[PDB]
Amino acid sequence: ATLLSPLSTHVLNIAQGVPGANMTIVLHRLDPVSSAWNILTTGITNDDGRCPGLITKENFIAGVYKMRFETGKYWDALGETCFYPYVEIVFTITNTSQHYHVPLLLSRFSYSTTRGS
Amino acid sequence: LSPLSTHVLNIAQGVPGANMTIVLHRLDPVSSAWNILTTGITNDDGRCPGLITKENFIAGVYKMRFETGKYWDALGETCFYPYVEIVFTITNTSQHYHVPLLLSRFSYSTTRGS
Amino acid sequence: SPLSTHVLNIAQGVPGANMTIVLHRLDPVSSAWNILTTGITNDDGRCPGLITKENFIAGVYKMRFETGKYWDALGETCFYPYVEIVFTITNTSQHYHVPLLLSRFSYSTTRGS
Amino acid sequence: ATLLSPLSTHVLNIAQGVPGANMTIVLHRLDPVSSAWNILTTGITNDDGRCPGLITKENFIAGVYKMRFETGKYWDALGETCFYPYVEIVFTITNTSQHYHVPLLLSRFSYSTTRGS
Repeated sequence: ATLLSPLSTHVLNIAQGVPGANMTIVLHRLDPVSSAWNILTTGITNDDGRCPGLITKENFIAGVYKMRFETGKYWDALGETCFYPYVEIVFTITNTSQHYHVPLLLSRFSYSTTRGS
Repeated sequence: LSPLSTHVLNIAQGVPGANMTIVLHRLDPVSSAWNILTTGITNDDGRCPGLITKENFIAGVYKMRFETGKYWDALGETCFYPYVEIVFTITNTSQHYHVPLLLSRFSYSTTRGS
Repeated sequence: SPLSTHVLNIAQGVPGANMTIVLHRLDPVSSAWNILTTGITNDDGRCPGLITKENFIAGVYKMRFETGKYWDALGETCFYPYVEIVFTITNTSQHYHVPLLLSRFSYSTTRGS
Repeated sequence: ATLLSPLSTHVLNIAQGVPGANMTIVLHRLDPVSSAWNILTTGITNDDGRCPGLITKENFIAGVYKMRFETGKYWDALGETCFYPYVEIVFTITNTSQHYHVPLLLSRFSYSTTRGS
């Protein structure tokens, strides 16, 4: 019975209209007692550009999170230069009962993100 | 004439993003420290002139931090992103680079322009 | 259903619920648009059953999103009275996701699977 | 002294990070009596992906306009396909005193637009 993470992502390569497979993503959360980023998990996107199992319901607490997408390495492996060596998306979770989809739609020279559910 | 420019557009309201704080940094490639080059605030056209001089514009990895949560809160609204940082590599130093931020409360995009 | 969509209201970070979407196919001889389906997005901003797998033939399609009516029911104006995305389908074995991410003064779309 | 069109555009090719040069653009306005699109101007973008003189101050009245971008043609002269054979942005003008910038930021498999000033 497959466990469903409340935080999901999707990487789409908009230049060829295909998923962003095999991109390294690192999730962090700011520690409020110190003021430092704590690493939570590191994953590699699957062939559908997604990264299931980012975090459990119990660990998904209110806080500030950072997702780092290794875009420079992603494009390097495709044999291409990228304008952005990495992409960090920093976001505030206050409502913990909701699903948060935090995707990266990217080309070599542009990207976008949105909050969804 | 800054070789690096920006423009902030509030896509929720279709107006320039005025008075947003933007800090430009340059990476120390040998350590991995970020150095602050310029701190500015966008004007009523959403622009930030004089981000850097021609003479200080060398190849390297630069970051612009845009103070998005502070911008939205001043307008009476929350933002999903406490700040946005765009990190980009400069190799060819004779080109102009336009690095804009197009944002709502819950989205943002950027593109490399000239 | 090999064609799917998703409407995101990126001003509020919520699904774009109750938006009318009309799907057409171009008559490749006359240049007429033939209506295929008229739907309304659900609470999750999706429109299931846009086309059936049998009826999904190659050619040029248009999805029309009634954006001006969507914002109007929300008590707001939209720069765009409607949005039409026109695309060419050459391979009918694939899934095509044709979404609309919109605010009152912007929008974007992406070919997805 | 230069006459500036109240309606401007900019086409940006976001897969290469260059201006979308030599893109055909056709501006229409909805006819008040027939319910038909009337062609106003046809142009080709310049080397900076822009099209000065889309319309005169005097022709720019309250209305519903459509900007058509020949994206299929544009990509084809670069030797590639596009998912969209053309792109039309239909927009309402009520306030005739403001400047309107209606850009197109395009890859072969994505595009975006915004209302600007």
